[PDB]
Amino acid sequence: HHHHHHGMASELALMDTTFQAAIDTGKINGAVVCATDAQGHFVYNKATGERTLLSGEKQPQQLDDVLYLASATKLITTIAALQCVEDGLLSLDGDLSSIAPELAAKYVLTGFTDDESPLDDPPARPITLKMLLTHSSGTSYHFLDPSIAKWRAQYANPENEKPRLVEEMFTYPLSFQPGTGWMYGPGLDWAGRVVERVTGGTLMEFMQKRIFDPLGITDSQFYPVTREDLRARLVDLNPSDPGALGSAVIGGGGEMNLRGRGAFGGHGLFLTGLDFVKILRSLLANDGMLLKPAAVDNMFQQHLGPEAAASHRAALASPLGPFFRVGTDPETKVGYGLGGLLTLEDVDGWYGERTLTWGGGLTLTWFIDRKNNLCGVGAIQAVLPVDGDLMADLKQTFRHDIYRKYSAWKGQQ
Repeated sequence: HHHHHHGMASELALMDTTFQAAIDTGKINGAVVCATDAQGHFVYNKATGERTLLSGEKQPQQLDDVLYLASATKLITTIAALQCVEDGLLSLDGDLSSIAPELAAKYVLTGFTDDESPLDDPPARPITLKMLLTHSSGTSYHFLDPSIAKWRAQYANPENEKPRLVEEMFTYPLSFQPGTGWMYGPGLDWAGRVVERVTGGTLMEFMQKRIFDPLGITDSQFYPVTREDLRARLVDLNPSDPGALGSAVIGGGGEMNLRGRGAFGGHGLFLTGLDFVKILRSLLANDGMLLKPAAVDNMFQQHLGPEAAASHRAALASPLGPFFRVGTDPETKVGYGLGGLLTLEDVDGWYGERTLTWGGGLTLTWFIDRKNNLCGVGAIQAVLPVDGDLMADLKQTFRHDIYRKYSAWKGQQ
């Protein structure tokens, strides 16, 4: 709830020392860190701490433990969407009304009566794939726009507790006119549905052939993880999370996963840290394993138009700015690319200009720094209750100490 952009995590903290202290404090159980340059010259992979099985037996944390990505799924969904643009099944600016009529049918909630009933406005334009990937569609998580939260409570969910698909779950109005604003929301759950529809298969099938197979990734699954071989390595299948919901990653407040069915491109993927960094690296290298190099290039551009960008930058200064800033400085010029936050200026001895970065829940964070030839992912395996402020510091420790280790390694050849 506070900006942890600069302080002792930024300037002093070392992962080895800080994580280990967090373990013995009993506030985390371990961590998985994976970083690499484009060629695999510099490579840092460290699993620290312990995991607990459902039986209660303990094991040392390990680099191939299966982790809950939570919102780090959004990057992988973004790729699958861009892979459909390559094939010409979609386009970034086309009208999606045909494929996803539910989004065309959405009105823009403008406010409420004193009768407490919604005032709406029809969409000035169709909602596009690009607006889905840049959180400028107008679709917001209800916990980030009170209006949508109010509307969602009034039109109470009848408690017909049946697992719902993406379209059956994010039924709310838009928070602003398509293209004209920015707010974090289910834009990539919608995108993953669009992928399923235009391709005529499940999201997991598509991702498995177009992302995981090219990279040699076999140990992936969306929630719920039914493969017994993966469940044996699931970090979050343990006595504190006997349902493997990802409670420790999302922290308090509830779970993205609980009452859905089908894949959720916004938050649903499980994956090892080792396999996730392969994806980060294929994009750092721009090696044409997932996309053609121009398409990857297009991911590292500011994609919010003037109206959206001001809304983004206003949101970054809102009381929820800390969440949206991913550790960057409140004075660092940023935009939004296809896949995460985009640094627009350079930061000396940290993120290069046009670094893409996002995270998962409160405990996972990733970056791609093409200018400085570094990418990485750090995933804290917390213990409940998850301490949000401490997690920000632990993530900061990763985000800077990995650059520190990079500089040291470069001064050694």
